[PDB]
Amino acid sequence: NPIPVVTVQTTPFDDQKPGTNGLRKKTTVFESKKNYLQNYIQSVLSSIDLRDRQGCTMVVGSDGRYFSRTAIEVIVQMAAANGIGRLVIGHNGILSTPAVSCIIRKIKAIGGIILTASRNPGGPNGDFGIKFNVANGGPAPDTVIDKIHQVSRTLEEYAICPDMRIDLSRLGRQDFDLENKFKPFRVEIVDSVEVYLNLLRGIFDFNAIKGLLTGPDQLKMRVDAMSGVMGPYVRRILCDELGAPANSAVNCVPLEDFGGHYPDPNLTYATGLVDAMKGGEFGFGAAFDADGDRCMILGQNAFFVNPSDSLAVVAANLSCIPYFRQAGVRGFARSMPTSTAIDRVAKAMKVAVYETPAGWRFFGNLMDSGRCSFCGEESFGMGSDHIREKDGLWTVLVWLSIMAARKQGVEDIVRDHWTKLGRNYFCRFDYEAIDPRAAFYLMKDLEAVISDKAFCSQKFAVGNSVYSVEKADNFEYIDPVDGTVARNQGLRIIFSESSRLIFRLSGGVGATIRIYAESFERDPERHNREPQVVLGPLIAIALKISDIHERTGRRGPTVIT
Ligand SMILES: [Ca+2]
Ligand code: NA
Repeated sequence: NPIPVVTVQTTPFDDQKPGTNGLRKKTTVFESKKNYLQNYIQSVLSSIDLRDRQGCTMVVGSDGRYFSRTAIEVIVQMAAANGIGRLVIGHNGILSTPAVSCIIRKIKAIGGIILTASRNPGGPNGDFGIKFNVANGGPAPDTVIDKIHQVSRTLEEYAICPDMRIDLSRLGRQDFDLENKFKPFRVEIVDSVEVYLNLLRGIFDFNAIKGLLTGPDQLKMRVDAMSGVMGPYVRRILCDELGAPANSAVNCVPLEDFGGHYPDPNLTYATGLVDAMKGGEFGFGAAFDADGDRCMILGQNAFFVNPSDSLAVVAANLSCIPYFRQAGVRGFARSMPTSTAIDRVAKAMKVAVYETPAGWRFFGNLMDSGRCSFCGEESFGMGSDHIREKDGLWTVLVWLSIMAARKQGVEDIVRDHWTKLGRNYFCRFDYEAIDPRAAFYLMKDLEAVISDKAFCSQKFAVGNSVYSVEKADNFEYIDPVDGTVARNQGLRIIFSESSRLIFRLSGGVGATIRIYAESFERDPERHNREPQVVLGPLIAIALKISDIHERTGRRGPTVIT
């Protein structure tokens, strides 16, 4: 009754370079470009050491987008033919990125494959992605990234078990006897929320949260899963377990196309939530991305909690959470483009702060060496060492726990925080799908100016606002664990007037330039100012000095947050 192992001849693709958040292509590429999915999967598998690959376990999940159930079928076939012993898969293929990280860590899997494009639309016309996480549970480190690219560039063949078929609909085991293999290749379809839920039980006070979402004084919340993966997570956790009304759950039926909407939590694409939070009926609002790792939070009347502020506010109030009461707090970390608001909190409560490059994987070594307990990014990301990924619902539960302890509302906390520590006005401009070449020459020409020998003695004037350059360079990071240096991680112009400008280049299939602007103000009276007025100038400096409009032929940013 054996299942044969078939080796297929193939020719390599040149574009299979995995980005900071996996390999993202239009669904057509994976679905029609022959041997494209197989080539990449085999590459991911070959990056695993040959010795360690035998009999090991991997976790597989998706956000439910179109082509996921087909990608998983190929994943189990190629996994079996490559010696993997067991695959843990989510019911119906549904497993959020935080849950995948939690499973990898619990059962001590060698890694996990996540089918998702995070903030990108899904469906036959939409996009598709493949993320690969390693043993510690976080995203693949740079070493693995290069290894995958190297293999993908030289792949001549791949192994697969085409005669293998799997049913995700019913939970349990599905043993397969492979040829020339004693132990049966196992496949475990597990509950999508159970293991992840039990992790949260040990972190938070579910009684405290349950009481806030219950009673005459109950909090009225609207949680928008955007028809992604987090639908069943909020329904089973927030509603069923924590007692929130059913109407609190919105767009919680995972759809292949996300109902035809973008799952990008922010003031631009989560308009469905902002409209309701503008009505004024709800005291708390939250939206998740497709895979459930990013999260936007809104107060009453659509009070926008800036993710950099969200990270600092939470840091300042971690005592409300049992997890950090017991284990304490060993350090904070933030990506470099994230505002220095957390730095304020840390210098106050005497805790270390690490300024890492953009990308959650750079948080792995800090947590694995006990140097960091809590971290986040301006990119709507936050998390702790309960796993090694950013966790959306963890952020909501964190905020609900701080609200039940403070006995206040969202805006009350944030403004109180501003009074005690000052406000870090912050915003980000995104220029998506711009010509990759122009984006490149824009960034090195700009670096050439930033790097000039006399640039630090330059002053920029917008009306009566003057910004004097203090230090500017191309960001560089030295890993404190292995001592490896990460370069070209974002240009920086630090002015000696409590302000920063950051320029970051990341990956039609074109480039994306993001411009971050930060300005700090001490006086609480000037904390009511409009961010557009505080940050308006800084951007004007950034636009003239970068000349991004003329260089890219764009008239405005694709997105503002
Ligand atoms: Ca994501
Ligand atoms: Na992502």
